[PDB]
Amino acid sequence: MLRIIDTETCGLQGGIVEIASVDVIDGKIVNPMSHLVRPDRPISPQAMAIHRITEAMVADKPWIEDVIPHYYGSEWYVAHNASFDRRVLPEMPGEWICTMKLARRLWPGIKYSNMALYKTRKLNVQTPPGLHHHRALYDCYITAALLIDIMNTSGWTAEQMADITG
Amino acid sequence: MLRIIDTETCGLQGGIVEIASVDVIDGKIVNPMSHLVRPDRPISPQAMAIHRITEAMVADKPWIEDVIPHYYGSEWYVAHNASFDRRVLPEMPGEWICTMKLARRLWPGIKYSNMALYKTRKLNVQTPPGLHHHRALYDCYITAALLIDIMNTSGWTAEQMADITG
DNA sequence: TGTGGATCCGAG
DNA sequence: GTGGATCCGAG
Ligand code: NA
Ligand code: NA
Ligand code: NA
Ligand code: NA
Repeated sequence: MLRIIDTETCGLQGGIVEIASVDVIDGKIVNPMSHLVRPDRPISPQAMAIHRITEAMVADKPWIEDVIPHYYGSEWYVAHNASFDRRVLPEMPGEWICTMKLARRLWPGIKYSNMALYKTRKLNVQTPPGLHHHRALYDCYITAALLIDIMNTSGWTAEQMADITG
Repeated sequence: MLRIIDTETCGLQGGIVEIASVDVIDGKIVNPMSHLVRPDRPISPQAMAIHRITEAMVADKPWIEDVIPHYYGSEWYVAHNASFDRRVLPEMPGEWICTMKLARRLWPGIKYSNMALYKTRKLNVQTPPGLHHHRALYDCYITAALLIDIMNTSGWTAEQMADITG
């Protein structure tokens, strides 16, 4: 089982306003999870412009400390540009896999953003009703759909994608 | 006064075989100096392919230590990619202006070799009789013409230029 | 055959 | 506030 993690934040420096994962078993996506989170800092305007999550939405939510345990249960954590989420999240009990690094080894000379790959690779996932891009669970599905494409194409195991990831 | 310095070396790591310089005063090029130099090391064939200066040509020439002192006594020093000449030469007694950096700043999206600039700017200068690109005294005239044009176009001051260079 | 330096990229 | 990849100048 590979668990894709995505996160929304107050800015590039961190503070968590949302977290989500989907799990990947037998090349299928299952077991969606997502939580709005009460951050440790103001939500930057430039951040708010992106994910559209307001102070009002998170003010009654638990802290990242409180919420993270729900995401335990996985040897492997997959994140697009995993280095970000790795930094801004608290220490996870798995090992990491970055779908950005992998897509660059897999398909050199292309464009390497979550949404760029998804279009380029002409992919189609059953997306969650009612969330736009750069939300939380949405991008997980995009990233997962992209993880599947990547495994199918290369046949890479978990532990191979971990090592490549570095 | 601005002194344009150029150098032909044994390679990218150093080892002078030619120094040369010209001075810019009121947009005119004056006081040419040039010396074939005996390098502290073999002229790699890679470098020699460029400047076409043979071992024979420099066998009975002075060391760079007997010859640099002719080039001291200026407040400013101009070289194209100053950070090369600066590195391969003895500590020079002034302030440095790099025309490569000024060009990148003045004209973005362009190519930035001493000869690319010259052609792009369609500059015309009187180059010493029977020398050649990578001939030393030859590129000093080219770079002086570049400096001159940069100065016409930006109205930058010697001090402004150094600051830019960094 | 190396340096370095800029200069874009990814993540929000 | 930044770390990872490239590309480009000088001989
Ligand atoms: Na993300
Ligand atoms: Na996102
Ligand atoms: Na030079
Ligand atoms: Na030269």
